Amino acid sequence: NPIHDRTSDYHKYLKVKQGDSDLFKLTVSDKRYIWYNPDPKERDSYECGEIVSETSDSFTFKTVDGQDRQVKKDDANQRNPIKFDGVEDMSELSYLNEPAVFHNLRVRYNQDLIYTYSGLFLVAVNPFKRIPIYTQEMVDIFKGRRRNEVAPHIFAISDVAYRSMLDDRQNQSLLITGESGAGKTENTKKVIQYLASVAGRNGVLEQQILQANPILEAFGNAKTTRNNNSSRFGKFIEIQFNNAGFISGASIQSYLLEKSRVVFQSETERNYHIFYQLLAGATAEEKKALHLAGPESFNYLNQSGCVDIKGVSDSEEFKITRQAMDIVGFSQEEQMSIFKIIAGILHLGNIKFEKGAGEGAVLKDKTALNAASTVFGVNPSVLEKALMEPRILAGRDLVAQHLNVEKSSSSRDALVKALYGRLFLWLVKKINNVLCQERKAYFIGVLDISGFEIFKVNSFEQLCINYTNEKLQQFFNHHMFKLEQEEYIDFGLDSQATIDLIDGRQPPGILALLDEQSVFPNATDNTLITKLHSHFSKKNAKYEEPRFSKTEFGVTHYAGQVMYEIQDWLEKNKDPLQQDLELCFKDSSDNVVTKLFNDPNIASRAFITVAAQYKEQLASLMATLETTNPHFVRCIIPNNKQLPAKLEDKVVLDQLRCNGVLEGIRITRKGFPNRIIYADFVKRYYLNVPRDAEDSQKATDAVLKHLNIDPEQYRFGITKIFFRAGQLARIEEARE
Ligand SMILES: [Mg+2]
Repeated sequence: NPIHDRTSDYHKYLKVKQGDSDLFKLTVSDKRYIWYNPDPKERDSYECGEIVSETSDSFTFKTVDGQDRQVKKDDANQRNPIKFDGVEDMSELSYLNEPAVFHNLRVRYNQDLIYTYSGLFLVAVNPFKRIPIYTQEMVDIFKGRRRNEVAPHIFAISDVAYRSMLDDRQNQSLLITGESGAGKTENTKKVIQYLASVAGRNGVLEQQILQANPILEAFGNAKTTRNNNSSRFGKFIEIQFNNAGFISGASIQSYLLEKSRVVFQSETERNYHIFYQLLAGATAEEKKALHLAGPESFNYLNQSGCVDIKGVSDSEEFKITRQAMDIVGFSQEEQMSIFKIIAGILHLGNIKFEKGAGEGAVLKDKTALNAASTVFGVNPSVLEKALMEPRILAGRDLVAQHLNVEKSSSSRDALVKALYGRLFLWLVKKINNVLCQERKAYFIGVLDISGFEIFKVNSFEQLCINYTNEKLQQFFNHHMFKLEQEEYIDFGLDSQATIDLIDGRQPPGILALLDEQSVFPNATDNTLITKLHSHFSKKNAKYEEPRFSKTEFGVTHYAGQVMYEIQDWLEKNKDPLQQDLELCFKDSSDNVVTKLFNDPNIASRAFITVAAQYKEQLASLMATLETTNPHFVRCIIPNNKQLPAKLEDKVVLDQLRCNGVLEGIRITRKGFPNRIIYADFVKRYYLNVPRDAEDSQKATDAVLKHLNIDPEQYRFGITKIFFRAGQLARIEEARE
């Protein structure tokens, strides 16, 4: 029994190694400490100082450099006793200060223990190296075990959720959030892995469920500067079960796919995996039928300078992808078509618009153009017209307009983006019919999306994501405001103002004003931003109009202020595509293409704007969550460099500050963070009472009784005692 076998990998890899002695005595030392900053500029930095003097209301401790210093007892970051270094739940700590929190996580991570609980959260820190804790053998261990009965692990949370589902007959959720490269997607896959094993029917459906992923990963993931396999879309996966607890189906909901990546990537980044998969792995035959060449031959793939990922065979991955397409069930038919779309996109990208005779766009070469048409199975002359000579309504008048180079290009870009996003939608719908169950009994849904985004530049997509995050954070706080209550002040009240600033109807918030502006064809970024400032500058406490910038505005989010830039918002909100282009493509010969333009469910939004659609999909998701028993996983990146063995304090604390763990902590820290079992308190603290005593509670008053700790510091409740913050350490800080 791996859990009892101190030699198993379970022990090696998931527990703090245990010695031969369990005695309270080894742990002794008289030397107290505090966490201080040897330089206050940079506050996430701390060193341990041995407190050598105590004023009546402050301490005076000894720097690592030997110099003594003074401190207020109330500003003191007390270091928990060493016995606590490495505990499995931060809730077990006496001193719940941030450095204290950072220290426990670091001590663990130093042992390659990447998972740790903090109350209701599972904290997961990317090790940036492979740890073999996801084997079937590791799966097996988690089966039916309580949270408290096994080491922290994604497997654990998953079991607890599945058991809760069976036991309470209630749907569940796991919300997996954090920065890019934190391991959200990785962990998401382990949840499904685990579920598939503990509950699959020893299989077709399960294989399909599993193969859908790689499918969506090829089309929605890409190499970026923070992650070789970045998810450029958010997702909510519903794992469906029958009443007996068996997997009966699945559904995927996708959000905010980064369509622009198809047309542009920053230096070092790559376009979506698939482009490269197609090009590297296509038979030397399709290459031709598709008019393929190499990546360098394509504007959409030859700009970033990076066309490869180390440790990655685009060719092999392509094998993998088509393989998944087969399992799920896409006909070879379907598959050439997908491939063609892809090919087409690439061609559309190579079309060069020139300066003809005056001011209007022309096409000297038609090569790329016909390559494009060919593959899509559209009429090249139509396309051509549709691209440079779109007919535009101007009254009762329908007039062709000759676009200049630029405009033509952008329009071109719009087509590619529509093609891409639509195809993605279609992929998702298709997968769903195969997987999805009408008649499901229960479900476990997993949300894999980013946490708050504060980048160098924040645009419309950032506001969207941050908006979702305000809602999830308030959902958390609201949840915690119940869980905490039912031991045996609702802070979510707190996010309302920001939320309203974004989504409010009357008075209107940012999105409503954006929608309003969107009706006017001649509106501009300036008109827009000016409208925003008119309604909210010095008028809404969560808004800030900048001192000098004329194109940005600030929103005070849960995680702090985020400055956004307004450019292109109107256009992003409308996500326009010339009608002629729709017409052209409404006629494709190709069977798939036609669905993309012919199916209102794919080809359109309602027509609502992009904002209105985001808001509504967010509200549905939240409604879904609202009916589940939720579980929270906070994935942390250890540094910004993708390196193992480098847990950067500032990097870490920041995330803890923004993803709500620190708030969670400091909340309960105002109450009774510790609430130990009676028997449990007695066994290590007996040292009137001996270890395994049966009048537990009594044995528990007893110890507090000898030591005669202050009563308001502790509280007698059935089964457990609670200890206000710091009580434990001092209790722990006392002679035998
Ligand atoms: Mg991901």
